Amino acid sequence: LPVSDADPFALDVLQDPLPFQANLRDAGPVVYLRRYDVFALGRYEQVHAALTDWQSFQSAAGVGLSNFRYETPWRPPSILLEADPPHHDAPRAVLSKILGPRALQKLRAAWIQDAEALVDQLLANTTEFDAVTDLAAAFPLRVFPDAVGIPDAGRENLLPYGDHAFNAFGPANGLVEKGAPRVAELSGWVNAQCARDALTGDGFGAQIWAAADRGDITYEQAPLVVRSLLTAGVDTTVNGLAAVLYAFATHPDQWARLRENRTLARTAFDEAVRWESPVQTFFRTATRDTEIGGATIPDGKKILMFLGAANRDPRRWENPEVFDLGRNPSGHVGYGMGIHQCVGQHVARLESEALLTALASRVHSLEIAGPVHRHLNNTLRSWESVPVKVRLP
Ligand code: HEM
Ligand SMILES: COc1ccc(C(=O)O)cc1
Repeated sequence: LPVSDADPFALDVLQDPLPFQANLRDAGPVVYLRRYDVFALGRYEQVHAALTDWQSFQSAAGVGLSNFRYETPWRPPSILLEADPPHHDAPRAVLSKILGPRALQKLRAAWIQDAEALVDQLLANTTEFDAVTDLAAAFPLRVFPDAVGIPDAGRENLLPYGDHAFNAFGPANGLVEKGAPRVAELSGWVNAQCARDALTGDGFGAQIWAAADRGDITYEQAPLVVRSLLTAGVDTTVNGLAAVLYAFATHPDQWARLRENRTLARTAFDEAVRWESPVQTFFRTATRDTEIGGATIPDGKKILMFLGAANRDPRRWENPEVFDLGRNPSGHVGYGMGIHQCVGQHVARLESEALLTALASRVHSLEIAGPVHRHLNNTLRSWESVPVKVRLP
């Protein structure tokens, strides 16, 4: 069995994980990380197998490093992300209906419009700006908390709350331990936005509580289902949006292709999600001795699935390092796969469709205007700054 002292949460790897990914894939289907006592998977075949096989690889012992068999969770674990069937089934089906295609139809014209207002206002002021702060961060914060229906107070908690959650899936290293004094306040705030009386009458929050009225979920589940939205719903889309913007800023032919066919927006965003893989890793825990990639994972031990690695595995993807909207990215594991696969993907895509359409409407060409800067995180590939210069027609 290949065994390694590689630390996937070291600051150098988080800054640039592409060499670790390629070594993981090259070493074997399964690599034992001695540092953490887990089994790493980097190739698509095994990452796909592990994601779908919920019977062998459970989530309820936690999908971070931390094993809830023994360790105290930093918060009450997610009743979606960290629940197996049957407990998973009810809250899943509620979000699945609420965030599904049909349901989102009603928000499309609003979100297109908000995107056009954000872009018009930005462009009236500057032709050069940061795509992170001015676009990728700014647009989800305009539309998404409003669609959930939380109030305006404490909205500055959304990004740190998400950040901390994604960090907290990794080891108790400095990125988690620096977050840990501010947890109580961060948690205090989020719980407070999940109550029925904190939410507007019509948003996703409202609809979650309406599902509880019908007995789809309990009144005890209702706030934690809202909480999933406020953990997973913001940071991921910001980083997905910074990735596709960075890609278009770096790929003038691909930008022209979008401008020729605006219906390419959905597939543009999915290709960014494959190529960037905003969520890089998750854990599962083996329920039995299970054989994957030629290796036996003992009952009770954790696997580490490298989504980013699988999404650039050349066994599944031709020339994987390339961002190409010509590629069919369908089958990427950037949203996961099987019963836990991202229930917010219709939201992500509509966001990208709105923003991309607004941008392409006004912007002849786009380039990188300055150094790019990452924001380090144990689990989430985060962008801090993407300076861009746009040329108006
Ligand atoms: C680009 C954006 C996004 C990425 C890259 C992403 C990624 C993921 C991945 C990889 C999973 C699978 C978890 C696992 O298998 O253990 C997932 C699940 C989930 N995502 Fe997303 N996500 C994104 C956007 C969103 C949005 C906008 C929401 C808001 C609705 C959301 C809510 C969730 C929830 C609740 C789950 C857990 C579902 C379950 O366990 O059944 N995500 N996401
Ligand atoms: C993909 O990341 C997440 C993170 C948190 C949750 C949750 O809190 O429900 C779901 C998905």
